[PDB]
Amino acid sequence: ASTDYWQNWTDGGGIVNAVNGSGGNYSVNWSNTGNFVVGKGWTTGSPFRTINYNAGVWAPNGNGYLTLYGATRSPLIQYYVVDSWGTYRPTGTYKGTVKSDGGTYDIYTTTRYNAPSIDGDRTTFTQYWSVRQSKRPTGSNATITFTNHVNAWKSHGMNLGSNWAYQVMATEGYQSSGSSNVTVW
Repeated sequence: ASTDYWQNWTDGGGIVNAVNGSGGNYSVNWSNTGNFVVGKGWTTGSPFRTINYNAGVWAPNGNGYLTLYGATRSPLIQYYVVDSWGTYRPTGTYKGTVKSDGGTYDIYTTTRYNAPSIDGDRTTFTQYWSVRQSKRPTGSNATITFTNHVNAWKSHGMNLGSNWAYQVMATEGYQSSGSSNVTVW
């Protein structure tokens, strides 16, 4: 019943100094990055899991997100529950709203795609988002009741796969600097 997964990915831009701390704790310090994601969680996500965290440091300097992040497979769908951010509040195609864990979240979709073929053929992967309307306070224990997002998403036609991949409480950055320290359970 413990976290069992560590994600530390960068596109190779700038500096991402991620520390896989003991137990559920991690930290990141980053400088002049491209895109990166770091986080702790579980190798297999669940729609029933309540993700707990306590972010002792949330200090983006530019564009960064403090977000639940996971995927389901076949085809790959990414999802996010964004509790706090830096300069940029992530948005996309607006679907509606959900209230969870003391916050109100806007629901969006976005898309990405795999490298196009020689002929310009593309395969997409979609992202489901809940994004808090205002930044959540950090430094005390927080819950993300993921089922509430799963259910609201379903009501907007945003269905996840039965095939669960990683599920993490993440620090993500894009073209930015910052630091974070987060404990997950």
